[PDB]
Amino acid sequence: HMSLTDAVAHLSPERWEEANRLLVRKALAEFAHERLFTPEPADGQDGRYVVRSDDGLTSYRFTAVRRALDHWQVDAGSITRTRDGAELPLAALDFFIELRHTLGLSDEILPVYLEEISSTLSGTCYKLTKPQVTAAGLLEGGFQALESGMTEGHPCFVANNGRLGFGVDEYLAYAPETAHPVRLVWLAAHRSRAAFTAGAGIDYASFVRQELGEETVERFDGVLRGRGLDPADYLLIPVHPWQWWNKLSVTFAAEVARQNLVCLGESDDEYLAQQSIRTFFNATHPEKHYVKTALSVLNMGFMRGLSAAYMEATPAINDWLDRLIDNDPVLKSTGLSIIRERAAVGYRHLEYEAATDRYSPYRKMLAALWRESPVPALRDGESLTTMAALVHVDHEGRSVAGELIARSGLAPTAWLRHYLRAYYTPLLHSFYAYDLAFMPHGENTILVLKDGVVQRAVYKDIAEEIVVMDPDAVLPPEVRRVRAEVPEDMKLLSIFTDVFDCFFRFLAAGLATEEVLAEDDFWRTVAEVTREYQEAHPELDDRFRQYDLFAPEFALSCLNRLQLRDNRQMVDLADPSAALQLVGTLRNPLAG
Amino acid sequence: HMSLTDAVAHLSPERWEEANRLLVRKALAEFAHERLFTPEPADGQDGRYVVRSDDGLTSYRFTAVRRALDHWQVDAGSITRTRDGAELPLAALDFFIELRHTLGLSDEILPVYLEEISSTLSGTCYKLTKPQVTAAGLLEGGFQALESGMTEGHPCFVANNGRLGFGVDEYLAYAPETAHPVRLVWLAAHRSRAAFTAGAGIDYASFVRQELGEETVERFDGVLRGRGLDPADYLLIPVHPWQWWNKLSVTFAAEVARQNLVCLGESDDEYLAQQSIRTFFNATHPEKHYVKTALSVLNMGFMRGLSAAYMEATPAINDWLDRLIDNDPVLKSTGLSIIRERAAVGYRHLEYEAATDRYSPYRKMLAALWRESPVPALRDGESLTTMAALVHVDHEGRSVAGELIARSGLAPTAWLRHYLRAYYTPLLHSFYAYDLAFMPHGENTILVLKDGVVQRAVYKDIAEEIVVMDPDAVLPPEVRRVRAEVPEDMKLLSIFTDVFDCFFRFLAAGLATEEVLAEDDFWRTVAEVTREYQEAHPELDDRFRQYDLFAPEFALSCLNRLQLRDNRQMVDLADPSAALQLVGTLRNPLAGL
Ligand SMILES: Nc1ncnc2c1ncn2[C@@H]1O[C@H](COP(=O)(O)OP(=O)(O)OP(=O)(O)O)[C@@H](O)[C@H]1O
Ligand SMILES: Nc1ncnc2c1ncn2[C@@H]1O[C@H](COP(=O)(O)OP(=O)(O)OP(=O)(O)O)[C@@H](O)[C@H]1O
Ligand SMILES: [Mg+2]
Ligand SMILES: [Mg+2]
Ligand SMILES: [Mg+2]
Ligand SMILES: [Mg+2]
Repeated sequence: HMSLTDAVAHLSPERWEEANRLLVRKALAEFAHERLFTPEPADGQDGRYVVRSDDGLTSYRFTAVRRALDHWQVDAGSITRTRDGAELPLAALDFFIELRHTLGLSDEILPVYLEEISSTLSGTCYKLTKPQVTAAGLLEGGFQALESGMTEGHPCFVANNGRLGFGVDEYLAYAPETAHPVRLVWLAAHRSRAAFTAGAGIDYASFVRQELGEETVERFDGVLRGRGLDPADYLLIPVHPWQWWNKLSVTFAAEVARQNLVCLGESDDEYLAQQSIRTFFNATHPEKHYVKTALSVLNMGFMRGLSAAYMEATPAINDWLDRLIDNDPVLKSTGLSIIRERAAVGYRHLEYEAATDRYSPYRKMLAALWRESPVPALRDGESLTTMAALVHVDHEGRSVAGELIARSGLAPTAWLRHYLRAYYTPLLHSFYAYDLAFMPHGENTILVLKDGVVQRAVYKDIAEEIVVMDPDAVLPPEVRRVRAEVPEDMKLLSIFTDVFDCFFRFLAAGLATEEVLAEDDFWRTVAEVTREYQEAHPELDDRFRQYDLFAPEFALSCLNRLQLRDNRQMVDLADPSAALQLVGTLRNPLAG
Repeated sequence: HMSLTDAVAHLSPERWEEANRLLVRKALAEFAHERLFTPEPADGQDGRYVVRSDDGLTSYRFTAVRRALDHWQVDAGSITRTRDGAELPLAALDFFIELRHTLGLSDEILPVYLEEISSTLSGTCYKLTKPQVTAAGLLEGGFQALESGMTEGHPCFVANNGRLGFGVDEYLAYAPETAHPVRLVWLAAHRSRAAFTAGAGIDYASFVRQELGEETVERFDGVLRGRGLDPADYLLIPVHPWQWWNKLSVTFAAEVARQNLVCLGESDDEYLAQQSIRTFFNATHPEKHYVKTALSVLNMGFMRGLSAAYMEATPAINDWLDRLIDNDPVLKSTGLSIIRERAAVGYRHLEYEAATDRYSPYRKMLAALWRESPVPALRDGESLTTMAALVHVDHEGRSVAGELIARSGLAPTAWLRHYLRAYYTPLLHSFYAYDLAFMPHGENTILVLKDGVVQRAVYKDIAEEIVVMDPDAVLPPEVRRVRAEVPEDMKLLSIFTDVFDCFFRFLAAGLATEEVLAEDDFWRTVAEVTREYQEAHPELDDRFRQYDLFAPEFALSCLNRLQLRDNRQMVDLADPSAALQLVGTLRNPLAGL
């Protein structure tokens, strides 16, 4: 009963009530932003709104402050729910069922979507169990206290933390917000099925020696020899323990039995799950590589396995981009860097390949890559934070961005100006000069701080995410795969959607509500940095006109709509712009 | 490394080779029986045949003895696989991929089906790790040594032991063939959502006191009071641990958090999973009830959850059948009994009900029932065995049926006659006198043995399985749902398929290959017992002519074809006859005899 009751102790009536209030608040706000419903001003009161269930008989009433880019800052405490003239408790599950038709939830998707909602609420309950920490307290804790202290997740997606596949015990062991140390499972994979791809400067033997140590390498060698096997025929693959215990040991039982796969045991180092869940920071040795693992759990619109076939191209692309950054003085002056995916390993399951198509999750169950740590490059007085921290608000209403602005002693617009030159200017130059787009959200960006000021930004998650939006661009063989055909009037969405509407809308609204920086000042600083860039590069004036960042309007691209339409595979990934749902337009805050 | 490497130690190259040979043997045999392919005689040798892949380029060659009911006794040692003029190793996964179109495996189902094959093979490797035990050794061990010592599973279905949802550690903890003790998880379920239904003579308070004991009852009471709750508002529901840790604490987290469900902790008694996986025998107190739990894993064509809505009528239906058995002298003279489903509890998840349709697995995640133990009724010198043991063959080639025949000192036909009067005669009478059909396979039947002789049969798995094949039958209200509309020329399949073609085919073939009893003698004995029943009841002659058990032929109803067509829900269950795949006819072994 003790471990049994402890595992569910975070699930209490009061925490569940709070979690539901918060999640329904987010659902009202973001589903309004995407025009799934239009909140109508309420019968008495001004600034109070009502949204009704599908059949009209249930009313959700609330107050909200409206801000730029159609942002609805819904007040959590103001939300009421009424049916038949009686107040009802707030329950996100009932919410989605009552609105199943308005929100476009098919009968096939709704039950699974409700599981993701339930897990997101359970995660909020666990996070409410943790010690309260201020923004300053997080900064004092450091890089991983910030990483595991984030509570919101992706700011747009309501059903963003499902992690479907975790039992509650596995949730407690593996969720990044629990910050429990994890030991990776190491497998020996026969070279008839497994391939190791080394980035520029990497050598397999020395790479493995540096990552594991001579003693552990010798122990693994001895396991293989104890089985009568030649270690030279095998490669090392680290795996998430969930994947081993629940998928590889069962789904790949034939590979284990025939000794195509050999379980070597656990790593000596202790690892911490990052916000992506499936990527691990090495806590014992922060200078060692991240390990990104295949995890066949559902989270935020995709199964989180990792494609064995694509590992073959991954290090080279990083090398290519790394050279591009290094040879461009505009990018060099911004201090931009990437933490490269340096090495990758993939296992090709021949029978499942014969049994499936190219995009199956069965081809994504066993692969791993290693990513450079950002810690070694730190200079004196510098510290690291995930960019998501900028829009994390603590129990007192203080955000990390606000705490940093205060601690720095600079004017808010000046602090913002440094942040924008580190993070946003490189995106402008990549787009205009190279047709290059990232996916630069809060989880894919790390900020280097000194004296409370953003010194420079580090990008990650590269080979899977970058796009060169020119099908006929001249590119080296191993990089030519990132080219894509994106319609002309959608290319600048890489800035409009991914930067403005999916991150800056939240940061500007937060800093305004926090009474640190007014909306007009935020967006004026953004416009100033944009023109500061463009006026410095008249050789691109034509492209500046072709892709006008100062147009009066741009398309509203809805993110939740993607997940509500297809829970398991939000976008094709072979044609990712085909699933986008642009619903009208937003007024560009840069129009002035 | 220690627990990691131990958990997969049963997965070795030699055990995997043996498992793949055995499973491909079964696939050739049963897919031939169901006419998915027709083995072509290989020129030159009398009993050698060849089966080819979809593209014709891979050949599986084997010897087989052909037996009644189109039974193919494929010899495991003879199987070879050749492609492009080269011999290849035997691999069940490759077999199904090579034959995906011949077998009707869609692109959606094939990968999941391969997972079921892989887990079946892994279970065989584990079973190969266990101490070798003879048929006599199993009989010496007793009821649960036999229950967990069964190795085949269902004799028709090739992908019969998937248990999809178990990780390898959960396999080791929960699979019936590992026989590791299990402690059930007890939940308190609020009476606004959970309902307890008792059979006649059952009382909730005394029922729980007898099953748990006053100490545990009060401990659970104190858990509820410690949270400020009134125990009178709650009911107890036992749950499979896998179900709690993987489904109820996550999928029903809203119910746990709001205290509609309260985790009370583990039971004191230790339980053993039975062949059905989700039903548990109480090892600490064998006289106490079985607990059948909801288990949302896929096995042999169905998710194994338990419907909350059906619980309310389950005890009453059992009571009804019990009285029927009790008032009929023909059934009484056979010694037939059922172990009743005596109590049941169901949890109605209102949000998931609103979000799904009546067939959803989401409505089958939280329910339980309690089934009488057969141990108390045992008399002096009597022992118990699953009927599945009769077709279990040990490492020396002796079946448990052969061991019992030898130990009894009876001639094989005389032994068989006692077994048939206990097991088969009640099925004849249920059909002809009541339009009643069971699902009487090896796992749903327990045999009572004395002096190596079958004294009587115990039927289980009742309310969800019985069918009254008469839509206008006069029945008490709470029982009327067991009525069904079955096409006329399919009603007698309840004997032809479920008894003859799905169990006696294997028993007869096995006792013949074992050189205990010739096929003709087996089937002649079955014919004799059939006439022994029918001649004793001339008032039913019309029905005997209407449903002729001596007809020259009857339909071949294919079992694997169902699972190959629909991995997750082999049959509708609102209309179970519509999914059946009849492919030609079989020669009735009783036609001559
Ligand atoms: N604030 C955040 N913004 C964006 N994604 C987030 C955030 N917090 C958590 N995530 C998680 O990160 C994942 C999506 O990000 P993405 O595809 O970029 O990561 P990945 O490829 O899985 O991992 P990595 O970034 O280590 O390569 C989802 O699992 C999502 O829920
Ligand atoms: N020899 C066997 N014959 C039939 N089924 C078997 C056998 N061995 C194991 N089984 C398993 O029993 C299960 C299906 O049987 P059925 O639906 O009759 O039982 P249940 O309702 O799950 O459990 P219970 O019999 O306890 O009520 C499957 O999981 C099947 O694979
Ligand atoms: Mg990422
Ligand atoms: Mg990614
Ligand atoms: Mg059964
Ligand atoms: Mg059943």
